[PDB]
Amino acid sequence: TDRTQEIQKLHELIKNIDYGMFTTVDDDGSLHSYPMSKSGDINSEATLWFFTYAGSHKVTEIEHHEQVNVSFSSPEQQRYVSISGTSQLVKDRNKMRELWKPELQTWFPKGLDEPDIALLKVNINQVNYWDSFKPQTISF
Amino acid sequence: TDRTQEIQKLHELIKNIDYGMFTTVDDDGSLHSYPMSKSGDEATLWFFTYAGSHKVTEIEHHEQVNVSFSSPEQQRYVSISGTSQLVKDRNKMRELWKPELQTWFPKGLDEPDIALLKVNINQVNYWDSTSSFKPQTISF
Ligand SMILES: Cc1cc2nc3c(=O)[nH]c(=O)nc-3n(C[C@H](O)[C@H](O)[C@H](O)COP(=O)(O)O)c2cc1C
Ligand SMILES: [Cl-]
Repeated sequence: TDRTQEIQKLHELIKNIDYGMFTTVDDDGSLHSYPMSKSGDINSEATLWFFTYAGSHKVTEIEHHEQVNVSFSSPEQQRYVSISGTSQLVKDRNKMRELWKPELQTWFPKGLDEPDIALLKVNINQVNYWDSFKPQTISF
Repeated sequence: TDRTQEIQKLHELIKNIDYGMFTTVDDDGSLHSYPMSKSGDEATLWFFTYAGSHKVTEIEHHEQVNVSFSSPEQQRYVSISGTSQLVKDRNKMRELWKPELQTWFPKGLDEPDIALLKVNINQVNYWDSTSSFKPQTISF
C-alpha cells in the first residue's frame, strides 16, 4: 500500500523530535497543550502511544472530547508537523509491556505496578507538515 | 501587580522563541495546528494572517485557541490558552510589521488580504528548567 509509504513518511518527519505538544479541548471549549514524548516508533498502524497516569488532568479532557492534535516543532530541522486524530485512554496490559522502558521509572516509580499507569493512544487521521506556507498533507 | 509580574514571566518565557504552533477547532470538532510567527513584544499575542484563511473561518465559529511554544535548547515548553479575534486595524499592522514576515506576506502591508489575529490570553501553562519541568500556571 501507499499506506506503508505514508506511515514511512510520517516516521521520517517526526523520528528525531522527542517531545510534541499534545492539545485537547475541554468542556468550556478551551484548548490546553501538554508536552508529551511518545513510546515506540510508528509502524503499520498509524497510531501514536503515550504513557500517562490515568488521573492526569488531560485524561478527563480526552475522555470527553476524543479529537486531539499533536504538533511537532523542529527549528533544528526547519520542520513543523500537525497531527490530527482521535485519542483514547486504554490500560492495555500487552501494549504497556511492549512499550515499557526502564527510563520511565523516574515518572513511574513502581513501573508497571503503578496502580494508575495507563496509555493514551492517538489514531492518526490527517497530517499536515511544513518542510513552507501551505502544508503538505497526508491522509490516513 | 502580581499581574504585571506574570506578564513579565510570560515575556521571559517566549521572547526568544520565533514560531509557535497555533491550534484551532473546526466545525467537525477536529483540531488543526499551524506554525505562526509571533509579532510584537498586555496579556495579548499578535499574528499576521490572511482574512480569507481557513483558520479565520475556524476562529470565527470557535474563538478559543491554543498557541504552543517549544524550545528544547532553552529547556521550556509553553501552552497559551486564549481567545482569538480577527483585527483589520491598519495602524496596528504598521506598528507590528517586521521585514521577516515578507516570506509569508510578499507584498507586505500592501497584500490585499492581510490582517491580524489578536489572541487574548486566558491561561499560560509552562514546563521549564526553573520549574524542574513540573507544570506551572499563570491565569489572567
Ligand atoms: C515557520 C512558518 C511560519 C509561518 N507564519 C505564518 C504567519 O505568521 N501567518 C500565516 O497566515 N501563515 C503562516 N505560516 C503558514 C500557516 O502555517 C498556514 O499554513 C497558512 O496560514 C494557511 O493556513 P489556513 O488553513 O488557515 O489557510 C507559516 C508557515 C511556516 C512554516
Ligand atoms: Cl516514529
